[PDB]
Amino acid sequence: DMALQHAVDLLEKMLADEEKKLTPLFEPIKTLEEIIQEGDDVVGAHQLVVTQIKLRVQRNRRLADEIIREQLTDIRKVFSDKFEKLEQGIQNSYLLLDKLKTPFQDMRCLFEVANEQFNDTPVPPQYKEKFMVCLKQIVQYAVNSSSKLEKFVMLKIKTKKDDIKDRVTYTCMKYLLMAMQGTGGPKAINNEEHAKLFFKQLSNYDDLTDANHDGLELIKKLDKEQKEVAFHVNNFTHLVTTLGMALYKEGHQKNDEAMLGMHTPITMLSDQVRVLILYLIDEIVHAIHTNSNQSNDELIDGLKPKVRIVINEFHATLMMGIDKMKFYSLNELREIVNDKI
Amino acid sequence: DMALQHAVDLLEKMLADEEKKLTEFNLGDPLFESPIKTLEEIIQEGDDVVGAHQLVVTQIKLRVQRNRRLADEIIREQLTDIRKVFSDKFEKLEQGIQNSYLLLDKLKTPFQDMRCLFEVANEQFNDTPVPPQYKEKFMVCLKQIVQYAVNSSSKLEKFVMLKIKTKKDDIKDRVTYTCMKYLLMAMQGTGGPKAINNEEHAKLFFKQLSNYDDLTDANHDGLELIKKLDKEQKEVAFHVNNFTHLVTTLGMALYKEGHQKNDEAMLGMHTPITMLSDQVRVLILYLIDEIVHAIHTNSNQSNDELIDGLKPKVRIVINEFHATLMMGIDKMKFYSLNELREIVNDKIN
Repeated sequence: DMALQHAVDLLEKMLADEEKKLTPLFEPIKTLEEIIQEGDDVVGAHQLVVTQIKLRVQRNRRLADEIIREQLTDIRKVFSDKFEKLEQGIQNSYLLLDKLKTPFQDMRCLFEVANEQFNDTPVPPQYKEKFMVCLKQIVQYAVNSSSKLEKFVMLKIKTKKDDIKDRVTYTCMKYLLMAMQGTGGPKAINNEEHAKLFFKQLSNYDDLTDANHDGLELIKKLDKEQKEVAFHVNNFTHLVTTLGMALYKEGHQKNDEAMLGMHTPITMLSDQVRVLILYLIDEIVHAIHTNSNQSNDELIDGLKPKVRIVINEFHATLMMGIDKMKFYSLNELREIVNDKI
Repeated sequence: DMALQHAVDLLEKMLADEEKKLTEFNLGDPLFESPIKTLEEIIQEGDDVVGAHQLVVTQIKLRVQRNRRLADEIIREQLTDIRKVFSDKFEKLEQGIQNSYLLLDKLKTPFQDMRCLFEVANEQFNDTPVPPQYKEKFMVCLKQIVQYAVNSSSKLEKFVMLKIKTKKDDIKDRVTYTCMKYLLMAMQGTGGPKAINNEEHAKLFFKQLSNYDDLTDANHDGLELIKKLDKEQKEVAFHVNNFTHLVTTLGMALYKEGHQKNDEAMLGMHTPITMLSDQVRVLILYLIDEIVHAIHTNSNQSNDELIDGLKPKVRIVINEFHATLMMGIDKMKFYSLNELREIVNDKIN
């Protein structure tokens, strides 16, 4: 199914986890100046402001909720899009990697390399036919002897497919977390604590006129807190979209990061293929002249061990997977085959 | 001085290593290098077949040597293209790191000498409602207990200043690395294989000159090889630009990766800093609350007795802030006043 599914799940879970963390039987907020005028008498003014305070803390709490809810949804949309986009890149890299393996599928690139190399190898026309016959069969052998290599390539391909799924899910989850800790806000609220503190010592005033002065001041800050809301949500709508842009960029290139990681094995092997051909043609041409005695079938059966040694050496070289490209010269291959027979 | 200097070093180093791989005798080489004619001109001069054979045989033997020389020279234009692209992209990334250094330093200034405790205290004092008879006692105990809390917090301040330097270093390492990763890519992409097609062909042609029954046949092959040596050579400028593209593509890909390992460290900073500056605020509110509770629970105790009473609690709170802060950058939470109260009563047993 979906490659990044683990991330889409965690996204839906963590949004679920936050959404429930969020929270009229009988018979109204008043502006500050509406509070003062109805407040003719100190006791009336006082009863008025104690409820207005207690009311505004309730509004301020529910409004805190209404911004988290809009944050939780903004996050779903931003993180889903980048999730969906990162998904296509992965799916696409899957195809690109597979497209990369086909030359070495049944090692058929050998026939093509052999083909192109034959035409440009000069051999005197009298001997050209023996040459063709021996080359076909020895290349054909090399094909059949080359599964150790082919499977190497397919696995280095499967590994890179997976290395992408893992690494992108990881960066997916990471930017999710980042976005998630930044949701909602702090636990201890200033005003709610000023309010709590007001009410804790409301009986220690002596002059109710003083309490009324404080309660009004607390009300003004409960109002300043509330219109300061539009500031707080867009400061976040921003933060989430940059985390979104940052999610994509890291993910979209952890992706291309495995594809650029594929270059040296493929190109190093495909050169090793070419050099093998150049070796065989050389050893075949050499054999036609250093020995007029042998039948061609004897030649072919004779190279078979030499072919196995190089292939087995190519496979050995790749398992080291030296981060630096190693290239073979015709003669390096020629001295490496002479020693291990 | 320069932040990415190690990368600028390695670039300066790797270009020289390749230039010297051209200066040094590449094994099977001429001890001495000691006049070239096109295919249509070579056959024309032939007149005599035996003369004609000596000419094309000498021409291939020469052209392969020209190709060796053209090979060394394409690397040289590539080496400069790499210096041009990468030294430039390096300095742009450097300009980028230096800007984030500034951003990160501006972030430390609130917690410098923990001056933010005084600022929050200022603003929280101004907004705490207190009955006027207690307003001076409150003020007095608040003034001193905040001043104590500042003095007791070098524990946080040095740490905070540390995590910030770490981010400065983290940025340098991650970008230095990204510079080096892309350096190698361009560095491996130079030149080509050890085994050259035409070069190996000439060798095979020459290895078989003694078996060419008819020299019109030897000449026909030798001429074909001449063609291949010329095809390789006419495609030379085409493949050097095939690199100039490849390298400028590597340049943009270098910039983008570096610039975002950078932007990423700055976003790794955004919330944690706000969470500490939050702990600062809560600590203030906690003290204010504790002072107010204390003012009403005991009328006998002096101001100094009250303040001295709070001193241990402030230490407990800061030390709890610091403990959490060492836990890790993303494990930072938000504190509530009551959480602080249970973190303090339990730890007096």
